[PDB]
Amino acid sequence: MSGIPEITAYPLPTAQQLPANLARWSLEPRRAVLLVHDMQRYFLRPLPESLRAGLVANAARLRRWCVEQGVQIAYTAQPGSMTEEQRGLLKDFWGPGMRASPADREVVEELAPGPDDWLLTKWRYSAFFHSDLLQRMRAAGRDQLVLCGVYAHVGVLISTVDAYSNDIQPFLVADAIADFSEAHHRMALEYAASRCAMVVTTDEVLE
Amino acid sequence: MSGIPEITAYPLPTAQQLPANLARWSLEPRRAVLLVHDMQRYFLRPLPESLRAGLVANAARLRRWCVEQGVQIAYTAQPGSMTEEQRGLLKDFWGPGMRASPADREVVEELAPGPDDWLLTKWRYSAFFHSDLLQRMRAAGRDQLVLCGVYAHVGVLISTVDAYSNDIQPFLVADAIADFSEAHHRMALEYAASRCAMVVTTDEVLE
Ligand SMILES: CCCCCCCCO[C@@H]1O[C@H](CO)[C@@H](O)[C@H](O)[C@H]1O
Ligand SMILES: CCCCCCCCO[C@@H]1O[C@H](CO)[C@@H](O)[C@H](O)[C@H]1O
Repeated sequence: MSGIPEITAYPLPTAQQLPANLARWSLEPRRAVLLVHDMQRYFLRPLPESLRAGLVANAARLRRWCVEQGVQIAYTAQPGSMTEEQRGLLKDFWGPGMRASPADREVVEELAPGPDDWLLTKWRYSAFFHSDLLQRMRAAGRDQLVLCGVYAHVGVLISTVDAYSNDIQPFLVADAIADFSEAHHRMALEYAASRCAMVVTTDEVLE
Repeated sequence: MSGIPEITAYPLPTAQQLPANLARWSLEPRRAVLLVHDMQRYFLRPLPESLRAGLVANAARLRRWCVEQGVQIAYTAQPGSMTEEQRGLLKDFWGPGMRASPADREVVEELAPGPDDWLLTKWRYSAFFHSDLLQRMRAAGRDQLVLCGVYAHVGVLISTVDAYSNDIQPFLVADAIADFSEAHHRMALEYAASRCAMVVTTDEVLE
């Protein structure tokens, strides 16, 4: 039914474990949006508590810096109880998906959105898909995307590829994302570093 | 400059080597388009001849069946000599890219397009990106996509994800694609089989 496997605890990667970046982009707060990708109760429940805790603590530190620095915050979130037509081919790998109840669809309390933050409805793997994220970024004059959330190798990475494709420089925060296993996470980082993003740790972002 | 590594010969995967499909879609010619992805001279030149040969022979058998069966053929192809603005962030991983000369941009002779085949201009990793592929598929009443070409883990896979996202059932032809290494190819197949496609061999398609 969910498409989500049993997840074993693993350590988030450190600066020294990161693949080398081949790009040379530099994050400027005035240009940037922080995408908090799918940090909903339903997607964090499969994580072992040690991994959930590390994830959320980094994502929260990232979000406070962004706020201190003038970076636009944005949240993606699936609506829940998608109808059969709305769900489409997600059904075949992921089931009917989460319910539209607070217990599933709420952003976790530690990342609670504020009134200036963009709220995007999430339909498919990419945050840009059937959303107004791109149009909003253009209209705010922001052309850099900082990414955090879950799952690294699926929506996070596809959102990264879409931003890149739109000539928006992405910054993938390697210890403020989580995944199905350490090997999935690592492969997402390798792919990002050589095909669509700068990969950085939360500390590196905060400088 | 090109972003494309030195490529070592490897065998195309056989039916027995394929990851298990988790989906249960079945290809119907009347519903389908064959996407011949980026089978241009410039992208095939880095392949060792043994790998190029196997690739093109399967892609050609696939294309003849498709034609015999009523499947709509479509080709993506980069225009060549992209300007700096047109190239955008491709520059940072792939250089200025191919020239607009026949020696770079032509579809290889063994896959020569015919007058009924769709010709799409390729701008970014996905075939759907800044193209009319989706609109054309909708207008032809076709909701299945068969994919062949290069490179498996980059444009081919991202094109697959985009089709899937649009509720178009994809069919990734595992021995009619090629990649940077066997491990890249295999990982693309694993990703497709569990996240966005049916993975099949050319023989399996021809039945
Ligand atoms: C499903 C897709 C899986 C691919 C994961 C790895 C993607 C990035 O692969 C990278 O390829 C570069 C050559 O281009 C190599 O030099 C790098 O060492 C490797 O990390
Ligand atoms: C850069 C992205 C790299 C990821 C490559 C593998 C993607 C598919 O990974 C799959 O995950 C399933 C759990 O969901 C496992 O059961 C499978 O054995 C594994 O092949």
